[PDB]
Amino acid sequence: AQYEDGKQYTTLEKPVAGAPQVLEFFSFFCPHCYQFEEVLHISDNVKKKLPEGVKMTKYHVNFMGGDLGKDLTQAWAVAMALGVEDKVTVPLFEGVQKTQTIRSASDIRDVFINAGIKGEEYDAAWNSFVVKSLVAQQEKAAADVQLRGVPAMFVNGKYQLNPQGMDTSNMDVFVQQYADTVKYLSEK
Repeated sequence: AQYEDGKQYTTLEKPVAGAPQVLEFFSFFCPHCYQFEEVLHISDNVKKKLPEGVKMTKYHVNFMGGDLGKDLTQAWAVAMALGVEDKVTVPLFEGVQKTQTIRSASDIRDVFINAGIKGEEYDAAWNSFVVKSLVAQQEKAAADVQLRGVPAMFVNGKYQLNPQGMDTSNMDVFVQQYADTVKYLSEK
């Protein structure tokens, strides 16, 4: 077949009931994630090919970068609660991997301030139970799939993308193969 289990994707032994349709995991410490966001724009090209009625979810993980890793998962909860993902993703990636100006929670906070979220608004979010539950959701979803590596994408809680088995000679071709694979899996 043209799409083979074990080739462009793998099947979960232990399928995850009720999971989001397209579920993506990343870390601001993760170098392929930087690439996926800044150079390849994976999330975006997947969206552009997904059917109608299919929502896309993206979660941060704790297992990279120790304490800062966890702060970042809480900051991403804040970003999701306020709907400001599109305004903080690039500066968080660049602050962590390019400029190395993010070394503490206060430095994470600065990124939001500079992006125009009000201090007051950020700190209230940071400390809110709605954000605590959003952190729990991120952790649970990673836990439900035994996640030890990022970037990762799961379709309908049963299929996991396998980019290792795709040509990387041309970046554009890679992205389309990736998005086309998500679409195929979505229709499965």
